[PDB]
Amino acid sequence: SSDASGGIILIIAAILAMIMANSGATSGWYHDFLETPVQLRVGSLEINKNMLLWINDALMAVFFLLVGLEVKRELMQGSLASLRQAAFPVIAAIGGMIVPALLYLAFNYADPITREGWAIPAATDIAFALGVLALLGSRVPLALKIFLMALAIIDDLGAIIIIALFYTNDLSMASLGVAAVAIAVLAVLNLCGARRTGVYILVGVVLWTAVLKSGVHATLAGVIVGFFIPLKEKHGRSPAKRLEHVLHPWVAYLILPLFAFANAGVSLQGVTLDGLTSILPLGIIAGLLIGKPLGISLFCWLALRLKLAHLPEGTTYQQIMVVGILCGIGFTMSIFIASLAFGSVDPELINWAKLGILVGSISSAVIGYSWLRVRL
Repeated sequence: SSDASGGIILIIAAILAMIMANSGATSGWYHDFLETPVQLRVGSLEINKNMLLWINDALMAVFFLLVGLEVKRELMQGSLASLRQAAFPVIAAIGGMIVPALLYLAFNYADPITREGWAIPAATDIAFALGVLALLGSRVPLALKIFLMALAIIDDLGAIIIIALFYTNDLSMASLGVAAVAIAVLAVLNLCGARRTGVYILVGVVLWTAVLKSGVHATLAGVIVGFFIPLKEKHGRSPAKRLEHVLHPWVAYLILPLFAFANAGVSLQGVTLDGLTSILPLGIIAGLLIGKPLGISLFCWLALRLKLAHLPEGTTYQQIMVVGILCGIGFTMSIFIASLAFGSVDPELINWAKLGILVGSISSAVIGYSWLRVRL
């Protein structure tokens, strides 16, 4: 219905971006504002960081809040509560984020890219992956869809975490502390049984503001909240279930899209960089431009290597391998994980990663779409 009305209004953004980016008439204002200093200060605390940076810490924070919510749900209720319903998707994604890496990483065991591999081609645009799957009538899914979504999250929410530990936490003494009292309140707050979901959010923004010197952390705060916001329908209704529902449209229509308008505007012109000028380029491009379509050759080795005692789940047999093809469109999710990887560190080769994870992305969005149209 409206589960694919976003994938379109999303791609529209990406396009609108490029246009803006290479326009020459706008390529100026765009890149200009998108990287201006912006100091925000509330009373005595002064926070200074670049436009984009704020925007992303804000957007992916909200986005991952919703992700947090859902992963809790699936973990405590539906699609993943039992170590029986889990086993497959977990084994499916724990693969889904080690083959792409160990393909790209081993494609680039060189230097200021070693950090790049570790992820980038891991995240799958869980928003786009279900978008292209919806343009397909309605027969076959309803158990296939609720499956894909187990990877995307596990793989994405995975990376974000692996990356939070890999980093030498800028343990700003104070902040790290506030983050604790806040993260503590969140608990006592859930313990004493508070369902006034308004609170939880504000504490969160505090926690978020605290860990605000390391993106990946502010992002994680979202998740941390979506994790504490009450779930048991004990009340008579669930505060989380409600929130997750009002947020859904907004993220898929405003956020996700908006986020894509800020990061997908990759500049190709100037240096049109002909064909091989892209693939040719070290892994940074080919590596992650392939770590993605060749990131399917993982389930079909990890999800299939499950001929030991792990059921498909009223699936569609070999029609599962077409799913693992779509988890090759890390689109925005990667673009994000890419900014995390570079963005503030050597960021000129970031316009490359964008291209790579954009080519490899589309060239896996149809090379996986059609195959799954003739199936029915």
